[PDB]
Amino acid sequence: CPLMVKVLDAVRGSPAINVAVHVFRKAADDTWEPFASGKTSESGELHGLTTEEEFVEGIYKVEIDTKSYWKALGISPFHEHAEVVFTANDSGPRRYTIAALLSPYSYSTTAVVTNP
Amino acid sequence: CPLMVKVLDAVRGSPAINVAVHVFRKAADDTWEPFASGKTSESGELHGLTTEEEFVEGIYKVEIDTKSYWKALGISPFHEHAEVVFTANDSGPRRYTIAALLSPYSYSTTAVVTN
Amino acid sequence: CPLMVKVLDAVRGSPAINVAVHVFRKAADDTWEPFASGKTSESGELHGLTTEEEFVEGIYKVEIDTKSYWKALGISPFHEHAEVVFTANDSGPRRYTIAALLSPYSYSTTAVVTNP
Amino acid sequence: CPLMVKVLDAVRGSPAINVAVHVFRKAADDTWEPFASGKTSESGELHGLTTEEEFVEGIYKVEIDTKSYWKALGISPFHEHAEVVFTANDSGPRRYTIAALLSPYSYSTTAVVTN
Ligand SMILES: O=c1c(O[C@@H]2O[C@H](CO)[C@H](O)[C@H](O)[C@H]2O)c(-c2ccc(O)c(O)c2)oc2cc(O)cc(O)c12
Repeated sequence: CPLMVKVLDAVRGSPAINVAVHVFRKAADDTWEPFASGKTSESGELHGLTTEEEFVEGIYKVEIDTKSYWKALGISPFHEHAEVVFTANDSGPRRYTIAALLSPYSYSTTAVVTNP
Repeated sequence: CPLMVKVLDAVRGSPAINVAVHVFRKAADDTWEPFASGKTSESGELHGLTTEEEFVEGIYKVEIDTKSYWKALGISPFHEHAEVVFTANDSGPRRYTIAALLSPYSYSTTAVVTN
Repeated sequence: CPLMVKVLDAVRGSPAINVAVHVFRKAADDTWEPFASGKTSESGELHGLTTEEEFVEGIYKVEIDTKSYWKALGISPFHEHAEVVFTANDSGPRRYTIAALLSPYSYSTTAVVTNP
Repeated sequence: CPLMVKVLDAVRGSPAINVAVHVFRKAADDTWEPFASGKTSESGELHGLTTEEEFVEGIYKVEIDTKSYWKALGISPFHEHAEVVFTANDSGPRRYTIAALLSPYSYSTTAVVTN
């Protein structure tokens, strides 16, 4: 898969399961066009968002619904979401893993980029 | 100062100086309206963004221009910017510090909410 | 594997390859006894450190040689190592993944604990 | 103050108050000799650990007693403590801030080295 998202919970030491993820691509007219969406699995992973053919050069936004995640565990968290915005495929096709580590008042995000 | 931003550089172990920071407030039509902005100081800090009077409950976005920071250092970065989006709530403490720790391919953001 | 270590580099957006890892177990006499060691793979992962039979209850120390990693990329980093110290298997056998995200002046560590 | 420690709690969005902190210096026999210690303040900070005079080049360990902090809050933690191990170098800036961001199953530590 050229785009994978992996979400972990820093409070429980576990994958963050059933987290909603929305991917957008910046259009010709400079607005955020829907691109792909899905929910993390029991492993905290979301695969199958796109293909190398559909995943062209552009600016992409990955929006992870962290607030719904925490509310369902009884936690009122600080952030509305974790958003990752990046230029993709500008030097040709790459594989991108977007990792997010969640706490109620903090998150970190990291990208692992590989060249197939 | 109800809203402060602090930016650190995890590569140099230093404040992140002269980083542009834009704050937006979400309007009734769900667009982002410019609210406040500035550049981080030599201490990596930005204060004086707003007043108790104007910082009412609502949804706010803090955009940190990380890509320009890394480009100035000659380091290829991943993100276009770091965005922090949150609801300001009068039930909680009165002072919000948005801290960001920057690396070229990773950032972390934490909220410290006191008084 | 009941104990796995995964090391990422936050400067390059890549696995941290060939990182030395040393695991110790706190002995009867309260010193750190060598337990296992290895080097991360091209995926930044170290598997095969131990077995469920050898990996008994105890206090374990995972020591990741981050300073040698950065020096070989031409970086003089802040830390000597990243050390993760934890009680394991106290409520029965678990699977532990110790993840470390490295920057020259910062690191984070996270544990993912699963119950087989 | 050449050495300061700052601890934040990522679950509550607050300073981590009354956290024990022990600093050690590595001796010639490669054992850790007690150097300085204290409890974090209401601001999550510990200053006055050492003086410019006594903080000479060497290898130092800062141990943060995270497990007692989480136990006091009724939250099951993973780590026994967070350890930060580093060489103090006179070629670099003169002020070391060791920052730690705590979650029950994760911590991050950053060094901010200034002046
Ligand atoms: O280092 C960190 C830090 O403290 C810094 O200490 C240095 C002194 O030299 C700086 O220059 C600067 O003054 C100050 O920001 C704070 C912080 C403390 C108190 C607050 O109220 C607050 O909102 C944030 O949060 C962090 C969060 C991370 O995820 C990673 C970090 O490394 C830090």
